Amino acid sequence: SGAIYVGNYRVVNRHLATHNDWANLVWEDSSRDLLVSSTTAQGCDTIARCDCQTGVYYCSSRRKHYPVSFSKPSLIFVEASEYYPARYQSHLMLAVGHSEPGDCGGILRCQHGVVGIVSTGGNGLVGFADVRDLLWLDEE
Ligand SMILES: COc1ccccc1[C@@H](O)CN1C[C@@H](C(N)=O)CC1=O
Ligand SMILES: [Zn+2]
Repeated sequence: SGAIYVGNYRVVNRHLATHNDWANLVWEDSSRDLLVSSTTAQGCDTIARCDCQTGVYYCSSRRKHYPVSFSKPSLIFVEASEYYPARYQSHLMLAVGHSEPGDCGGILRCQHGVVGIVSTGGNGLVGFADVRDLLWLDEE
């Protein structure tokens, strides 16, 4: 589990969204595994606006932050899980690292701010849903 809290927005994995998220929906995209809902309180996270390929992510199944090298956002084939069939997921970045299903939501960050959230995993790989192209998270 986990979310990004920027401005009056809450960014979560679409497959982990709650009823309150769906009832206060701003935007959702199944192909990216992302959903954004509105919040009453202002958040403290800042979004990175860069092309970094190195950063640090939080792994809840280890209680640890790991430094990682990650690929550029791309269209990657992801195996079937309990939330999606086997399919292509867009705007996804891969790294070598530990991930279990419940690690979804952990933040990946670089020197500029938040880069994305854990979205996929298995066999020593971890995939992150990028949010750096979502410029509207910084306003309105
Ligand atoms: C953190 O991901 C894992 C870690 C270890 C093993 C398996 C997984 C993934 O199958 C977990 N996922 C990925 C999500 C997606 N975006 O397709 C849906 C889902 O249930
Ligand atoms: Zn950066």
